[PDB]
Amino acid sequence: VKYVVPSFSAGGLVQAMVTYEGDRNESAVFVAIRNRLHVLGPDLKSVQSLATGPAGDPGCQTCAACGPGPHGPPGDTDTKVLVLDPALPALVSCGSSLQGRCFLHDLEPQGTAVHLAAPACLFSAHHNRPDDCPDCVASPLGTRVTVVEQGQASYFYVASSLDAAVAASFSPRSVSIRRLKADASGFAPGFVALSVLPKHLVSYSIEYVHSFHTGAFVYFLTVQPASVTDDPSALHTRLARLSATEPELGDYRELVLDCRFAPGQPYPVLQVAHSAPVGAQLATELSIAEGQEVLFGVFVTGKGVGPNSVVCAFPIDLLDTLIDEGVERCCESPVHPGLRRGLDFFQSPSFCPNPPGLEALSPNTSCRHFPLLVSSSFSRVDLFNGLLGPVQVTALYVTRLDNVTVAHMGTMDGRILQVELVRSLNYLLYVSNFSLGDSGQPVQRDVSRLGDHLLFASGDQVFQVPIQGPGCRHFLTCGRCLRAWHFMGCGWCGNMCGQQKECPGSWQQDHCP
Ligand SMILES: *[C@@H]1O[C@H](CO)[C@@H](O[C@@H]2O[C@H](CO)[C@@H](O[C@@H]3O[C@H](CO)[C@@H](O)[C@H](O[C@@H]4O[C@H](CO)[C@@H](O)[C@H](O)[C@@H]4O)[C@@H]3O)[C@H](O)[C@H]2NC(C)=O)[C@H](O)[C@H]1NC(C)=O
Repeated sequence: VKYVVPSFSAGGLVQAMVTYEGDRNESAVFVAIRNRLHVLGPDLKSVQSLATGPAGDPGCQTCAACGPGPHGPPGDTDTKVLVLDPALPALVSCGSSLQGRCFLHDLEPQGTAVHLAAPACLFSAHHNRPDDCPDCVASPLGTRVTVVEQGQASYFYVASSLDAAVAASFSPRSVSIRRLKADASGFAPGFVALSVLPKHLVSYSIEYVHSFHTGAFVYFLTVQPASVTDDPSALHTRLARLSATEPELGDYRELVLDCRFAPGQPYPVLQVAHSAPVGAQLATELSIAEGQEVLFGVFVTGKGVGPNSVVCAFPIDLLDTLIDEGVERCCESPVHPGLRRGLDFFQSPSFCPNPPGLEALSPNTSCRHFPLLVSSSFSRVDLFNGLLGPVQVTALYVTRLDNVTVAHMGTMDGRILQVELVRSLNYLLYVSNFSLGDSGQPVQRDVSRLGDHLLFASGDQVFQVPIQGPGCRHFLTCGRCLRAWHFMGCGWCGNMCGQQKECPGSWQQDHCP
């Protein structure tokens, strides 16, 4: 386990981290702690900082941008969302405080780094009501945001966990699609939204693990109760799919995802997820085409035999097909009976093809025009055949590198494992292990890329790790050098391990003296 020194100490537990790489070779890391946002340059040294709380503090620089104070309740600001809007380009931050409002921070050139212009408060006074708040975006219970450009407008696809206390007034809703106004004063009213019905808010809640935009859709991954009339600890994982091309939630779709250890045993609870295009080797094994986008998920049982963690692969094109087939099953032809529409937490029960709460489909109305849950689940089996054993995976980032696909897995004890993503039987193919300093705190869920390094947080620090694993020069004998994976371009120079270019006449990968 190669020791990795921290690159940045945040002064507090890192709540959120996202990166930016611009067109002009400018880049940045945005790192959020309670009450503070940090901007780092490409060398991961700080260029700027901003006070994001506490609310009703004169020193709160985001709060101050909402105009003459104060704004309440007073309280600490925990950062729930950090997202880039590349169209501007601008960072958007949204906090636990101040009704979940967001702030807009224009990116300005600063050498190879970036600096943020003074914050715009995305909350207009005369525009938000306790019963209707287009600018109430984030929930202290947690929020995922994906930004999609449609023509010359930026839309914010927002999922926010709810309960009764958060929804009472100025509620953020469950799923929404909000247009950011060009004058930076807020989001456009009239946005569309689904949320957990007040009657269900009492006992039913939804966690949002991940969100991403690929092809014509925005996808959210969720953990929630298997059923609305069921123990709120019988949890499972769902994929929610929304149109990325129209700002509408009529055809919102969910699909239950089922990963199992099957040498089988279900691992119903999603811990962390990442999607990425796969290399040719894994593509062949999954029967898809090289470079196809695959959604990878780390699952746990959520509570004897079996690994602590499994990793399942769900190719995006197959998920979309399963969903399309689910729609036809609900809405086509003669529908088979007893097929539920579902999403009872968002809408009234009904059976396909009827609209929520109804027993007939009227001729002026379309079955597909209402949200539905796909009737059968998508089941996959652990790519790693239980080989992660007792390891508790807390973070995941997948990178394609020619034919090879690598998983970079963060652990509960502060390690990174890099493993080739293949269907494994008897052993895992480790590229490299890292330790992140030696607090051994958990690796935080959210992993960012910067150039050819990945950034991971644990505790109050950010670390960088090479995507390709350690340089060839770290292999000190010929056998070791030649044991290195293909993709690294390591070859023995005679007394030295290097790339071809360091010993053009002797570089070889073939055998040892
Ligand atoms: C990166 O990180 C991984 C830590 O999770 C680590 O993986 C573990 O490595 C250890 C040491 O090799 C593995 O322990 C072996 O497991 C199998 C069990 O069948 C055995 O081959 C093996 O042989 C022996 O076990 C004997 C007991 O019968 C023991 O006395 C000997 O000492 C001998 O080791 C070990 O039991 C462990 O299973 C691996 N775990 C997992 C979850 O994969 C990697 O080594 C490390 N990789 C790199 C490239 O750095």
